[PDB]
Amino acid sequence: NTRNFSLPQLQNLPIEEARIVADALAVHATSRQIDSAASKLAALAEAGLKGDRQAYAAYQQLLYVLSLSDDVATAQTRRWLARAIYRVEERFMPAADLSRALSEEDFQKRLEQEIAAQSRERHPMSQYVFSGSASRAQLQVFLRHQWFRTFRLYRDAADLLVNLTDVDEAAALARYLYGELGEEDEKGSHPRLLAKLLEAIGLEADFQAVSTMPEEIAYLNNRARAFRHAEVGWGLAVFYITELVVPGNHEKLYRALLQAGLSEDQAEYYKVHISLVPPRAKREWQLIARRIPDVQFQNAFLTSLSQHFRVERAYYDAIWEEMQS
Amino acid sequence: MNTRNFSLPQLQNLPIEEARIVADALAVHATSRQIDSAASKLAALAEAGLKGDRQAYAAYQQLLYVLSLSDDVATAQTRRWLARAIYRVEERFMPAADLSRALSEEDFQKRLEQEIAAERHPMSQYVFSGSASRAQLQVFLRHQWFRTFRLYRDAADLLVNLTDVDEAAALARYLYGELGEEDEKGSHPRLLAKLLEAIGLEADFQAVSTMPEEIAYLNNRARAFRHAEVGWGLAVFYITELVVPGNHEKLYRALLQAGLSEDQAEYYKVHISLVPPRAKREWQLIARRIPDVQFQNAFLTSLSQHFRVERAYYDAIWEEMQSV
Ligand SMILES: [Fe+2]
Ligand SMILES: [Fe+2]
Ligand SMILES: [K+]
Ligand SMILES: [K+]
Ligand SMILES: [Mg+2]
Repeated sequence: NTRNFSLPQLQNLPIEEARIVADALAVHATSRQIDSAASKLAALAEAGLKGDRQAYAAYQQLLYVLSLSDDVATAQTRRWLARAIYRVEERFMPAADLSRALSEEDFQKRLEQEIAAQSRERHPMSQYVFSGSASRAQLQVFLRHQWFRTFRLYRDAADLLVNLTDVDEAAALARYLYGELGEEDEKGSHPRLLAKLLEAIGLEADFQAVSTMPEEIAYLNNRARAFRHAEVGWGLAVFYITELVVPGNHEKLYRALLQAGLSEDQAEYYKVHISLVPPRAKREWQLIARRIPDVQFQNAFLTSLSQHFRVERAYYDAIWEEMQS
Repeated sequence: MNTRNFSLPQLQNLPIEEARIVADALAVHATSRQIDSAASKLAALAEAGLKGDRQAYAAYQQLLYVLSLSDDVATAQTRRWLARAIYRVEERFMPAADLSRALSEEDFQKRLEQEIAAERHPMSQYVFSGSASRAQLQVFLRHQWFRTFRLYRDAADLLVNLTDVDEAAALARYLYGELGEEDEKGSHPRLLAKLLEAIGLEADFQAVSTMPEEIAYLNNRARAFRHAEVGWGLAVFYITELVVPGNHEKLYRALLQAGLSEDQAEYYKVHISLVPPRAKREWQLIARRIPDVQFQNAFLTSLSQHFRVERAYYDAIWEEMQSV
């Protein structure tokens, strides 16, 4: 129950920057140790994003420990250090760079255009599991990685809730979280429903799971960054693409599981996501509609969307390679 | 406008040197020097105020109020960073529970009840008796607004620090109820706004308190709910929500006697539970942590400190109520 705590993960990293981060997380750490960690981390991320493959792997691993470890005693300082890395990352990302706000029509047109080109539904990994062609072993590979995406999604959504100062917008995210965490029954939380499916196909569902897939780490790192961003356009973009527009995959996966011999109860995880409302008829769309006139929101939202698609594609490509190797 | 509870406007209107240092540290481009300078000056100011300097006390509590409870999210992470520098000083001075070994679950539940027993406040007896004028009820409800209107945000900070999925689920159920279930017009802040309108008061979602004891109460409650040792936050959650049915039932009855309709007083009615606190699912948040002595000491320390700031606040409300 400390396997996903910061110190045990840092001690498994031979790099000197991991020792410096450990010092900044100590109980008696001062501003000197914390600032020293922040400077070394920023330099490491800079070197990796400029093309140093070793620095790149190291900074992504350290950002994963900083942003997603479960020892709350170190969380405030860990997120402080993560922001030093995020500032470097956002410098390197291609940016929307609009000078004036798109019209509401033009904004929605751009949104629709990008989703068509990049939807997770068109990826070989998705259609292959859609088609019913996956073996049980390949379904296990798919679902081991679905675990990492699902099991702490609600925590990222809670970070956006904390950043929504308007009481009615906070209410919208609380309704989302209530559904995600099982309404009146904790055993129906969507992490626990997925745990039930994993156990049905002979996998363990580890709530202290730590990924060793580089593309998965990058995906989870990005998702946490976006949902925590003080400019909520970043988090709303990932929330929109991953919750307001994905009831279609889960219907195709639910059907595929029932064909593979799974019961409706064991496949409940995908069933409970099947939905009927278009994205703009969802009450959460108002949070985006409200902000469309502000070009700063438009730039953050569109930049977030494109970066999400890039890391999602690399991740899904890597799962596919694992399924075919 | 509705951005006057942002941090920079408030700091600009505070004519003391520490306010300029803090404002410079909140800029997105602030350097480590600027942030560390503010943290040092705030910690020194808090220590002076805690040791009997009345001007420093008023100054640090006002700065902590701006840091911890302003609504501009652009500065929130650094604001909370600086707030912690003050919290570390405050907690040094607080009388602390000193259990050397953890109590049993049944012994711990009995011990926290003894803290509650240690209400009978003259204001509570006066209001519950039906003796208050509508002008006096206005005094009480003006301050109820400050306690209620952003309570959900403090509970959300506790949710963030509850790593177990089932414990997060319990707080999400609380937040769902607190924010109106399927209908945001029924969120508990908006239910209270309806009651305030009924009695003749405005309900301002950008309200800023000027009562020192109320500021101290809200500052403490945010600190406790945000603490990385969640014994602090679960202690105040136990008080502010799990064991308020009796108080809110008596207030509900008093407001009906004052001529409010059931609908107008819905805010209080929805808090009247049908079972005692141990029979609620939220109790498992506390029962699961009881074998941990650090949890127990933080929980008891937080209870006592919460009751100290609550009593000073209730005394000050009562003084205001008697003056009308
Ligand atoms: Fe879900
Ligand atoms: Fe409530
Ligand atoms: K910084
Ligand atoms: K925060
Ligand atoms: Mg009557």
